[PDB]
Order: sequence, then structure tokens, then C-alpha cells
Amino acid sequence: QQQFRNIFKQIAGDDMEICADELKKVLNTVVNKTHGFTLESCRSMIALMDTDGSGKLNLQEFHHLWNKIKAWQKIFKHYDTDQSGTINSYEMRNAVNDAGFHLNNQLYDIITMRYADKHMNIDFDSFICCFVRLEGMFRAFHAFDKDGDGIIKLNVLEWLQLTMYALEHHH
Amino acid sequence: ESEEQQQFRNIFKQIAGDDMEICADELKKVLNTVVNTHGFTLESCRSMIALMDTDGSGKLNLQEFHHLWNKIKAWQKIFKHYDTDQSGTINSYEMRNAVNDAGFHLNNQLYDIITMRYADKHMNIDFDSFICCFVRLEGMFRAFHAFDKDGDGIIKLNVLEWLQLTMYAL
Ligand SMILES: [Ca+2]
Ligand SMILES: [Ca+2]
Ligand SMILES: [Ca+2]
Ligand SMILES: [Ca+2]
Ligand SMILES: [Ca+2]
Ligand SMILES: [Ca+2]
Ligand SMILES: [Ca+2]
Ligand SMILES: [Ca+2]
Repeated sequence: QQQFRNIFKQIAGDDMEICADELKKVLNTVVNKTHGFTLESCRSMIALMDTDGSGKLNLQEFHHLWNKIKAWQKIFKHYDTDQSGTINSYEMRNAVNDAGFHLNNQLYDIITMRYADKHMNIDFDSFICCFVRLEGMFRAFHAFDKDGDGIIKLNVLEWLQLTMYALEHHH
Repeated sequence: ESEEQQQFRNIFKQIAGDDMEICADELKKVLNTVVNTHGFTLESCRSMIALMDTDGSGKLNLQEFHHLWNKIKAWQKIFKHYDTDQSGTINSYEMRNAVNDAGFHLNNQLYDIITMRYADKHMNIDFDSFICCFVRLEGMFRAFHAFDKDGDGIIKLNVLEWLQLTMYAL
């Protein structure tokens, strides 16, 4: 992680961790070309990759976030054949499935309604935002499902753990 | 009491518009101008509505708002009790007590999660976050008992049910 370490150091600043603002800046500087990451996205990335609960991303946490964005970008580029900077809503079903998320029709429509624009396309920022929320929601759940069957039984404090973790707070 | 309900009818008559019901934007207006920045955010008002919209209309009628108001009053009294230095904030130990004072029994993991989500970089909770946390806590307790139809204290969820909930309800 030669100058990856160095990129992290520049933006992280004095506390050596990355808050939402620093993440936007680094992400829009290095993943580049309207087509940029919003502060909404970067906050949900922090919220969901912040594994030690510090509230900001350290190097290790940032590096995992980064490998995730790249892999998701590969899938975007694969479906945006006509370089439009967007994929239509049908391709999103495919994208999500390719990235490992086998869902259902109710969920595919929720995703389209939430993340598609008025032409029914989905830009990269929305694309990444949606995948961040799916991975984050899946990992929150998975922590109670180490056996892997996709089914969990919860008591009330377990459900409060899950849900209070899942509900982001922005102010 | 009755007078406060009259007062509140008069606020609604002014800002609720024709439906006499308040959406999240309208609630924001009300709370931040029955007070005189800090103040409640849209995000928090969205959660207040999720909590107290007991008829599922998506907005608050007068009675639902009155109930909300009362809870905010009660929680505010708890907040005061701990913000002794008048700082507008309370610290993280103070939140555990405030939480327990408000009736919620939780555990150490929940205290860490509350801190991660509601505390600033100094590990203090401002009032917007305090109330926002409290309504979510109460809302989530209500969800649980509503999902637990047999009452055995346990709920079954699959990953898709979960992903379904987290995309609209949360
Ligand atoms: Ca920093
Ligand atoms: Ca961290
Ligand atoms: Ca395209
Ligand atoms: Ca299981
Ligand atoms: Ca209205
Ligand atoms: Ca209502
Ligand atoms: Ca204080
Ligand atoms: Ca049950």
C-alpha cells in the first residue's frame, strides 16, 4: 500500500482518521471525471465501514472501504457499456445480483424508486450509495447469523442492537 | 392542559394547512418556532412522526402532536437534570442514567452504539440527538412487541425481510 498509505495520511490529517468531509474530498479527487460523491454517500460509508466504533475511518477501515468501491466500480463499468455514466434500472437488478445480493421483486422496486433518477437511470454515486447500504445492512444482520442460513432469532435487546446500529444519524 | 390543547389547535390552525395534519417539514417549523442554530432537524422530526403517528396517516393530527409534545417535555426534564453546567449538551455517562431514568433498560453494547451515533467528537449529546435517540429507542421497542405476535419475547427474521425493513421503515 505504498502511496495508498500516503494518500490516507494526507487527507486523514492530525487525528489519522477520516471523517465524512475528508472522504468526499479524497473520493472525488481520485475516483474522477453531476458524477461525484455526495456528503450523503460518504456519511453512510463512514457509518457502515467504521468497524471499531470510532466514528471515523482508520487506514485499515479505509482500505476495506476502497477495495469495496473498486469492485463495485468494476460492476458499474461492466453494465455502463455506452459510457453514459448511468445504467438503466433493469441492469441494476443484474448488478446487484452480480455483487452477491440475491433479492426479490419487492426489493428491486424499492431500489429503483429510491436510487433512480427521472429517466429511470442510476448514476455511479447512487449506485455506490445503494451498494453501501446493502452491504452494511447485510453485515449488521450477518453478525447475528454466523451459522449462515439467512435466518436469525432475536430477543428485544438484540433487535435494539441491530436496529440502533442500522439507523444512521446525521446531526 | 385544556389551554395547551387550545393553544396547540391555534398553532395547527396557523401552520398545518387544510388537512389539519403536520408532515415532517411542518413539524420542524412548529418545534423550532414554539422555541426561539441548535433546534430539531428534519431527520429527527421524521423519527418523531414514525413514533407517534399511531393511525398510520403519515402525518400528525392534533392529538398525536399533543402526545409528542408531552414526551418531549418529559425527556427535556431528564436532559435538564444532567446538563448542570447549562452547556446544551450532556456527556456519555450522563446519557446512561438519562436513558435509565426515561425507563429504557439496555446493555453496554447499546450504550456504545448510542455513543457512536448520537455523540459529537467530544462525546457529548446535544438535545436534537438526545430526543432523536429516545424516539428511535421507543419506536424500536414498539416494533419488536408488534412483530412478536405469540408474545414469547423472540422474533424470526430472514435477511430479505430485514433488507426490506431497512429500505423504508428505517
Ligand atoms: Ca481527520
Ligand atoms: Ca473507526
Ligand atoms: Ca448506460
Ligand atoms: Ca441463522
Ligand atoms: Ca399539513
Ligand atoms: Ca396520524
Ligand atoms: Ca453539560
Ligand atoms: Ca415470538
